[PDB]
Amino acid sequence: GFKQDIATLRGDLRTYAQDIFLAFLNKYPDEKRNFKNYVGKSDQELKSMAKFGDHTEKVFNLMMEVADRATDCVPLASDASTLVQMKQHSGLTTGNFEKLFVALVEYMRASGQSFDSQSWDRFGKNLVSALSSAGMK
Ligand code: HEM
Ligand SMILES: Cc1ccc(O)c(C)c1
Repeated sequence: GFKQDIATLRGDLRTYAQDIFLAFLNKYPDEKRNFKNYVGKSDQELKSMAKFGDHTEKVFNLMMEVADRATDCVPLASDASTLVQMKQHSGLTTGNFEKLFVALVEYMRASGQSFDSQSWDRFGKNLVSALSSAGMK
């Protein structure tokens, strides 16, 4: 289920983080309006860029902690308020998060592994709700 998937992802986190973020950017190319230094790069070139690997790993490190602190795929209000208040998220709306979790769920469905994709769909929907409640536009 969801808890085992956190452990699976954590066991190879930099590859999963990079591959899921690339699935997001490739499905939603307009989302590079928030990632201007990733324009004009293939996936293998992005994986060679220090902040791409570093920042994406740090994003997924925190995402896995928010998932681990959740109950039944519902994140803590304190985690939602952290993600709204972060200065690096000043430009963002809940639709940015919705698209990330659509891509993450599609990535899990396409894998041969027994990911609990429905739980990740719920977690994304519940994180978007918590972000909206905590004041993200
Ligand atoms: C649960 C989901 C998310 C988590 C846990 C998260 C967490 C983080 C963390 C930890 C950082 C700091 C990275 C660093 O400085 O090394 C960061 C920066 C950032 N996040 Fe988020 N984030 C999430 C979702 C999103 C989404 C959906 C977007 C936009 C589509 C986004 C856009 C950014 C941007 C633009 C930065 C700063 C630019 C950069 O670090 O390259 N984040 N995020
Ligand atoms: C959602 C997301 C994924 C990776 C990454 O580097 C940043 C900054 C955000």
